[PDB]
Amino acid sequence: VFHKIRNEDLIFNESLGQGTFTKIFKGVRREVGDYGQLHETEVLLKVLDKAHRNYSESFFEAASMMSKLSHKHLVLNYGVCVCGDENILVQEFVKFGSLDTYLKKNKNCINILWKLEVAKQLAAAMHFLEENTLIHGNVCAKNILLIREEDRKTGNPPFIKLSDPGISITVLPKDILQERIPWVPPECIENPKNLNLATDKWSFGTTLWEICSGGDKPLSALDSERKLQFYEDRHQLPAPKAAELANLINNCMDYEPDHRPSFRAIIRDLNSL
Ligand SMILES: O=C1CC(c2ccccc2)=Nc2c(-c3ccccc3)c(C(F)(F)F)nn21
Repeated sequence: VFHKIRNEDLIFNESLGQGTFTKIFKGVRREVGDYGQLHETEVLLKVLDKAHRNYSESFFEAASMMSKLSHKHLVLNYGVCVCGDENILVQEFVKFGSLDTYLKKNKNCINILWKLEVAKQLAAAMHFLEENTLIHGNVCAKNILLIREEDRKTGNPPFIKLSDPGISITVLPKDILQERIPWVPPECIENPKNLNLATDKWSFGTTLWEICSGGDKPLSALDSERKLQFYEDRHQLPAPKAAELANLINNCMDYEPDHRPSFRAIIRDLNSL
């Protein structure tokens, strides 16, 4: 599928952070757009670490999956650039960046109706993926991007998009999956081949907890061994102090995967608030 983009049409600018075996940059893509018009377009650039180029297949598959669907709550993929040892994904630049950092910076002016709207949008995206039997596999607030802020004065809601999952937990080292507790569900800790649609219901619950906790990271105080034992003892997350969504979080984070609710049922629960 992927449009091949020339290295010379890509400029790398500021470093924005990192993902698993990747570095993330803002950049600019020079392109011919619709009517033959030349454009300099802001792009989000993800670079697979040279030392991990043996994961390149899973790195690109994560984006290819998303790019074969179109949906207003999914980030657009523009193409790839493979410059010898560099494996580069080129994607839409989303103005206000990651939800997790946005929640922390603005936690004092984000109320329950803003959280509810964002949860509803995320659920709409996940229902779309579920209807298409497409597993995401890394739903978390870091991977949700805010394209538009709420505008009180015009009643405009915030608007979010979900980015691609990155390299799959089916191929990642077990130590990384343990650090990713409690977004990674207990059955995938047992066996990463247990990755299924029910995975995304668990992770959606962890992500709602983030949205409700002002950007805190659940269980961050626990090292990997205690995270593993958290699953062994079958604990649940503490209610967010803003507890309106606590019941939904706990229903999604069901240790029995087959009992986790459909995204249709999840949306019905959200709309009754
Ligand atoms: O489009 C954007 C825009 C963006 C951004 C960052 C800082 C200020 C304004 C926007 N930050 C990101 C990330 C990102 C995620 C985790 C750590 C660092 C950056 C992603 C990604 F695709 F990687 F999810 N897209 N994105």
